[PDB]
Amino acid sequence: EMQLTPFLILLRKTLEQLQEKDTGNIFSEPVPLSEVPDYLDHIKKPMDFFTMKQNLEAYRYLNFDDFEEDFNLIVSNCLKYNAKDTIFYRAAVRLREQGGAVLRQARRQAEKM
Ligand SMILES: CCc1nnc2cc(C)c3ccc(OC)cc3n12
Repeated sequence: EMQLTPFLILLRKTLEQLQEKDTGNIFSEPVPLSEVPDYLDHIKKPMDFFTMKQNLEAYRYLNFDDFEEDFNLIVSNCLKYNAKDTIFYRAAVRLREQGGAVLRQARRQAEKM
């Protein structure tokens, strides 16, 4: 029950804030299927920040949950595919942790709309 333009402005800002937490840029683009030939074997829906940006601008995120769901996919896919003693796994835990406050604050603002 809100206006489209301010909401998308809020999602854009939120997405940039989330991306800022990924300092190694390991989640910026789709996992390279050419480099990881077995990836799709147990990852049913790959996700990444570039794809999220495309979805946002394609008006595919019209509520906060659908945005947050794809962010959570970035994290959960990474935890699933990689062993716990890897940099990738711990980077996903860190993103989940730091992304948490970013999402909570952004949703607060959305609920004012
Ligand atoms: C989030 C990126 C990712 N998640 N799991 C893996 C596993 C692998 C193997 C992987 C390899 C290269 C790479 O460049 C971004 C990302 C990779 N990766």
